[PDB]
Amino acid sequence: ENPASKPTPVQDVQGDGRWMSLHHRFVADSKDKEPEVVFIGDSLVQLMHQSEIWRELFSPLHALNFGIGGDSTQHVLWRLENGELEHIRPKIVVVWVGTNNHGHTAEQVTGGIKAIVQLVNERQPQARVVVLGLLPRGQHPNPLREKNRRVNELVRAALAGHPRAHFLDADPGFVHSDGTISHHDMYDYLHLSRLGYTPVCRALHSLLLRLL
Repeated sequence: ENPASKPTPVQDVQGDGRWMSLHHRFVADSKDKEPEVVFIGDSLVQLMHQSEIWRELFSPLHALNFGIGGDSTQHVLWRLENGELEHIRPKIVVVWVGTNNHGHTAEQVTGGIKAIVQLVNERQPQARVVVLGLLPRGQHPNPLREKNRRVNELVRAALAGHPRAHFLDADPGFVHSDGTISHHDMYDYLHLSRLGYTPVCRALHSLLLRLL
């Protein structure tokens, strides 16, 4: 069926086993901690923890960050089903993944995200789910901008009538009038700089504060 919603771990074709190492760390974190909020997704989530905005806006909320660079929807789904949602009872799970699903249509990526929300609703039914919209990327207009926008429209429409799932477009307007993204916001036109993270995290923090 939909490869975006078929749970699968990242196969190690390099040899150092770092993906499974991260997964195991997160499992241990869930086993030993009692977060009120769990963040899971790709490098947008992962690198948020590395910024000094984390220990500022998010640490006081009692949170765990399970972001892994390069993850697609199916990888996040597999992680959630294989230990990372065990031994905890968070009030909120934040999801940010989908921009890495290369080779999957926007419809498929949307199905991947919906699979993740459904899994969380099953395993942690008391939890509210926040899904962040996929960010634009590339220095100039390109097909991935359109893909990610289309995903955001389909995802938004899917969660509209789901009153415990909240769609948050955290994009302050990275794409300028001339169709460009500034390296000041995204140093490689994909990953957020400290400056690009500010308005993103500000928007997320507000929503988390409202819901909490």
